[PDB]
Amino acid sequence: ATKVAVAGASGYAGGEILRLLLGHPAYADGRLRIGALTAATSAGSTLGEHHPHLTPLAHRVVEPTEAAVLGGHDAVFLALPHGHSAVLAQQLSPETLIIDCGADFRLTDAAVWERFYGSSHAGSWPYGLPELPGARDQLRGTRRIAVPGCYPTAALLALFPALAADLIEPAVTVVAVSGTSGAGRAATTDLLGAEVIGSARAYNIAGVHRHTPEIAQGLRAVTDRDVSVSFTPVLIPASRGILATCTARTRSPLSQLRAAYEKAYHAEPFIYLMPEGQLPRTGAVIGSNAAHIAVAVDEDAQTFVAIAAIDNLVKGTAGAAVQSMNLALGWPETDGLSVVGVAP
Amino acid sequence: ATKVAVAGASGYAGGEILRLLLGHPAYADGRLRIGALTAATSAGSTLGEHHPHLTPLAHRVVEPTEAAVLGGHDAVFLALPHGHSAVLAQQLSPETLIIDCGADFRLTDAAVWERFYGSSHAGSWPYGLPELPGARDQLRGTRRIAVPGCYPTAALLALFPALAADLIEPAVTVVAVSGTSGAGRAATTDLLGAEVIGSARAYNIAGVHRHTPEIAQGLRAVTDRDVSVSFTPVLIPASRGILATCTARTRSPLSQLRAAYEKAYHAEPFIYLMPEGQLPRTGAVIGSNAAHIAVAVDEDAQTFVAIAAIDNLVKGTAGAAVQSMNLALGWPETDGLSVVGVAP
Amino acid sequence: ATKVAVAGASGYAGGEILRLLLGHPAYADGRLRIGALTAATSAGSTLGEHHPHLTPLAHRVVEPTEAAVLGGHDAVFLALPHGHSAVLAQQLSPETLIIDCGADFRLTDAAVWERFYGSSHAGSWPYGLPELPGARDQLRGTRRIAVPGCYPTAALLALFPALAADLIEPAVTVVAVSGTSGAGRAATTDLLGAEVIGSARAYNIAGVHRHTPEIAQGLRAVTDRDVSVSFTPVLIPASRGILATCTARTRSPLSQLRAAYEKAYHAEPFIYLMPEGQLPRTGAVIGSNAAHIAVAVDEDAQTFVAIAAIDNLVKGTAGAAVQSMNLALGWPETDGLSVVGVAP
Amino acid sequence: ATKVAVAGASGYAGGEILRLLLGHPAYADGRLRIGALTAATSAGSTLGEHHPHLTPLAHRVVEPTEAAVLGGHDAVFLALPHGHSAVLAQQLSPETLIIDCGADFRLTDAAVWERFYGSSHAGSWPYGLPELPGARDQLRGTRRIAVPGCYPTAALLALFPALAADLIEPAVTVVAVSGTSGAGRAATTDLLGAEVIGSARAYNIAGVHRHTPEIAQGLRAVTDRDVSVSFTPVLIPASRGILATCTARTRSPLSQLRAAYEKAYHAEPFIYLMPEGQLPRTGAVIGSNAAHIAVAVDEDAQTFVAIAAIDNLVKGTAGAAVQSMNLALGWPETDGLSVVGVAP
Ligand SMILES: O=C(O)C1c2ccccc2Oc2ccccc21
Ligand SMILES: O=C(O)C1c2ccccc2Oc2ccccc21
Ligand SMILES: O=C(O)C1c2ccccc2Oc2ccccc21
Ligand SMILES: O=C(O)C1c2ccccc2Oc2ccccc21
Repeated sequence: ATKVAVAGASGYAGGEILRLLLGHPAYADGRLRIGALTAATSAGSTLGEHHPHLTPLAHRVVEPTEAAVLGGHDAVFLALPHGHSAVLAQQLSPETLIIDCGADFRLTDAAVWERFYGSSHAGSWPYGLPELPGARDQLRGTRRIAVPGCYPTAALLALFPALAADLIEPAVTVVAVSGTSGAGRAATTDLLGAEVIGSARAYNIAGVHRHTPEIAQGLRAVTDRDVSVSFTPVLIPASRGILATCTARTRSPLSQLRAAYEKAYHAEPFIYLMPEGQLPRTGAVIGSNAAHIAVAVDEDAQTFVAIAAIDNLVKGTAGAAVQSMNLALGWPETDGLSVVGVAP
Repeated sequence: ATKVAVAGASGYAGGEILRLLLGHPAYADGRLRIGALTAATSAGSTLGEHHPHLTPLAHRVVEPTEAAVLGGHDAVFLALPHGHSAVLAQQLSPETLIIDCGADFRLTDAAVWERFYGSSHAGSWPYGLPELPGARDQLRGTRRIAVPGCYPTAALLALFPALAADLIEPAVTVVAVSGTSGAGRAATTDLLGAEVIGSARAYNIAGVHRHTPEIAQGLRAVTDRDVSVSFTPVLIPASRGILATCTARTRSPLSQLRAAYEKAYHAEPFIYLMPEGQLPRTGAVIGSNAAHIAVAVDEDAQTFVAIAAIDNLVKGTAGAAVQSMNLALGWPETDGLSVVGVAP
Repeated sequence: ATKVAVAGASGYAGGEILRLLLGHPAYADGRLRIGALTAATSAGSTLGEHHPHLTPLAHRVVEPTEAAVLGGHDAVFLALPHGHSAVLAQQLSPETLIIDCGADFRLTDAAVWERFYGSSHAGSWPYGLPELPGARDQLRGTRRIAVPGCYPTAALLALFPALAADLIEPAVTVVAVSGTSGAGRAATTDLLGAEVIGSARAYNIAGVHRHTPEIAQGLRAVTDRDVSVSFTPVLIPASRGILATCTARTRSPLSQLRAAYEKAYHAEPFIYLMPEGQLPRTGAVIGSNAAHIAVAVDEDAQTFVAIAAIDNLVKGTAGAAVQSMNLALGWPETDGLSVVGVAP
Repeated sequence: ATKVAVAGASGYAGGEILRLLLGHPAYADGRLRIGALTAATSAGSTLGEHHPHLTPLAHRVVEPTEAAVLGGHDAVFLALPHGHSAVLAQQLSPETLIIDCGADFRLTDAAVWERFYGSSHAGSWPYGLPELPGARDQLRGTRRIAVPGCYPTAALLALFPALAADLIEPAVTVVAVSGTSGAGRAATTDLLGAEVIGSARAYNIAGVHRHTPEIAQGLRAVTDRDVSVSFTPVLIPASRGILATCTARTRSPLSQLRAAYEKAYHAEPFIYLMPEGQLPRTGAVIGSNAAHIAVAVDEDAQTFVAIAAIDNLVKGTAGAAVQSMNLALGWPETDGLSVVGVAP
């Protein structure tokens, strides 16, 4: 049996991990058990006060996020996508399966880390994006998982097959729209409903967003050419969803680009290549662990266009974490993870 | 095995029935098969062109809605919440399980039917709201189910325990907000995104809405008093969800009303009574078959207040249909029906 | 000339007052001048950092909210709809025209005030709802204005003509949906976009909302019958707008009720009575100072239904303040206040 | 006095033209009169049945769109952004001021027109984007105006100063999010509220969108180089607003690019260059004729980034039409056109 703790249970990523665990077949047959649920504030409150959608766990008392509380759990989700978990991870029993939703163990270049995060690089753990070349093998039986960022998940799935096949130039452009749950649950004026509803805005533009080097790192793993990444995130008035529009120069026939996506994804159950003449929409993947992808060539502009839609909280965060957890535990990789969206 | 057809498969209710069937344990172990998917238009198209979220069924070819196509199935969902199924249903065998999402077999008073629907009364089938007193008995082993309207589902769950215990007056007021998927998929200018987004409006007010007599009928069934119903629906800029605010005069203490709701709902798997101090929200029930209910007493106004939140497409439509299906077939009532919402 | 200060300039009400002042004909011809803009935090920031829509004032430096900063202004808007301005108002020069967006000077019953607000009653100032009987005369040349709450504005406009004519019973029910800007700009988890989008919820139900006695007070001014108010507010995923559904028992002919609304509003430029067969929508009044009102009778339920739509930030807050300011200064009452909404 | 007709009055662009005319100073002092309001359907209905926000015109009777009805007016708005006005415009006098919101007279290359629109090229009229180099000269005293498309307006304001100064490469990438009112009022299933709310999707990708050659044409006019345009539009769940993210390779320093934008826009009343450290948002420009623009350089990616926010219905359509009208008639260009957004 695997007893699971969720640190940061009261945030959006933590609530979504718990939603997926409650629906997981190992929860139903007793193999997966939900233990301590912790938060940095509001210890002593009940979970229902934070996540009224999780009624089977409503009565659970939130505990402080402390190593002692997290002891005795075979797996610990560090559900702080915008936090720094290196210090807490060091405090846990090292045989624990530690699944970090944050960034501390994602990057593999210490100088890049220090430039973008302002601290000493902690190192890296197996990246929880099983569809990326070579990634699945590193996750089988791992006791450490670095969950990818939500935007890099969409951009890498959209772009890596074309670049791996050397069919596009290695200077890529990504403009990705995101619902606001990706910002997490910390209350700020700029994330208030009145501000977000009816409005769209780019933010952290022109290379300052910390997911820029994460996209570059994933792409550099499938090519030896010099990769550059122009990444612009755009907040839109939705709660969930990322639609990444990804471009690069190309002079390759569309059919050869489509063949590269076929080769990458034909046997990947969470990656859906759109039928000819269809394009992804985030509405179709909400609540699912799926990515819907379409590709095209703008011949006049000599530009490849790849569109990818994911649910930022599922395939971009908690679904990635659970998918990687399945691989870590030797369980069927698709367990608990639907490809069917909740639409409209 | 139970071979199931879905007529009206390309509409919202039909797509949500299919989502639930795809996740149903009887589909997973082969006891339930998804057969013919039909529509009144676009026969020959594929389901993926209508429901991109249902990728496991994307290649299914939509067939014409005809009694011949629907014969040879053990169960038939008539997934036309705004259609009139009487003529088609009369062509199907009494032994075929028919689950009608439309209104034709909901009402038990022919004169009321004629007044509000302007046609001859087709009859009455067991009402697919298993939590109503006596309803579960009528559904077990039925081959006929009339699924309730979405607004009546919310209003009846909010009000029937108080009224059945004679703890409120039988003159009730319901003001219910709803997302736009309740209107179905028929394109009209009043339901365009640009019109609906950022706007709220009441419609079909002051007793002309056809769900008014349906609420009255369900409430009359739990009391011996003349029931009157003031029902105002309000369209809001959401795709799913109904939040029903329901009021009635009372002279009874809150403690007695609370006890009546506990007694009615403590063992009901889909009905969640909010802990004291918490109130329902539609976000918490989206994608689930749950209803979240809270009750209160306005002492100064001598008024009972009951709030109910449901997903209009699940507990208000397709989830009720599948729940009643489970009962009709002798399967565990909760099969395929989660109480956990997809939030935020 | 009238030099105007706005205290609380960085909140939503303060930003909307400034929007209306910038468009006011007295600003254009030099008679109205915009002076100090203050806030409790962020003094030294520029206004553009808080209200990027107010580009003509973007460079203004926010000053601390202090009596000394507000001196030398002929009119001071206390744009703190959820604050308590009695202490600051006492510090201003008493000949100043003081326009309080908060509640401290709205209520006329000290015991009611203490019950709902937990403090000693400060008194009352002329209520800034000029269409209410007797209200306009108290605002002409006043140096004090208590701006109404947003929900009472909608409910009182919907209900007072029927009650004044004694055509409905004095026990009224109000269920009002509101966009989230009415909560103000203080960051809380429950007002975050991810939480608000796609969700609706009632709050402060069963008589605990402080606008309940404000509605009762306005209605008691048009009748000597004992008034009771059941008031339920519902948050919906819009930034602006209140749609109030208001009911009461009646046995009066609809035509007599319509005549009462005609008598009240035929000469009121901001009150639009819907043509027969039309119903209000908040989308149609956004950005305008208008209220759109329809009335009906549910004969089966013996219930009067009145629907009122306003923009909560204009007719429900800042437009009420500017309308009352015009009356205070002896300026045309409609100056700077459009009846045309910004739709879709 | 200038008697104005609006053909297509019942659509979104027509309603927004009428909103602006109602607030125009020439309407207030009688120099502009609103004459015939026409549509291709529902002649005989009243305007209030189409545009409930335009209550001062609610009683106007919609007339058939015919050259006879439109004659006898000094100015005619053809408010059909997706219509083809060539045949109707050829029936009107050269001395009548015609302002076409549609595309028929925008393009200057007949072969490009035939390729993208599949019809004979009707000709070219002065392009209604007064801020483009040389455009104001062409509009003064014209009797013919082709209003720009909404996406080209945003992309050209974002990009032309950099390209005209030869500070970026002439291969540009535009990814622009838009609210749904840009689609007009024609009811289709893909534009239903339930579909659009909570979803984002790219459409008409990889060079098939008809605004691609329009962007290319406007950019070609400021440079001597071959221009290529990769343009991806993305529909988001808002009613109004376009946020264009525009990129191009560059070797020029940020200081030089910033200076070029200051030089181009410092005296342009509707173009607001964001203070350093601020970025545009569509919420800040809704209901205004303003464009908010920020520029940046991604040094690692050697990429220039320009962000532009407009209201698609004002600066992208009806505001551009009225602005160009003012120029054609010799009225102050800013008459009736505020730069202040209606936010939140
Ligand atoms: O961009 C990010 O890294 C992340 C985010 C992700 C998706 C959408 C919005 C969003 O905003 C914030 C705000 C604070 C901290 C992190 C984020
Ligand atoms: O009210 C209804 O009966 C139903 C509906 C339900 C929820 C939300 C909107 C809505 O609108 C329409 C429109 C056409 C036909 C039926 C409906
Ligand atoms: O209800 C209110 O009095 C007011 C409010 C008005 C409209 C919409 C939401 C809303 O929520 C809050 C939250 C905090 C303080 C005041 C409010
Ligand atoms: O893209 C366009 O040309 C235009 C449009 C503009 C903004 C947003 C959506 C939108 O969709 C449609 C649909 C039909 C016809 C034109 C459009």
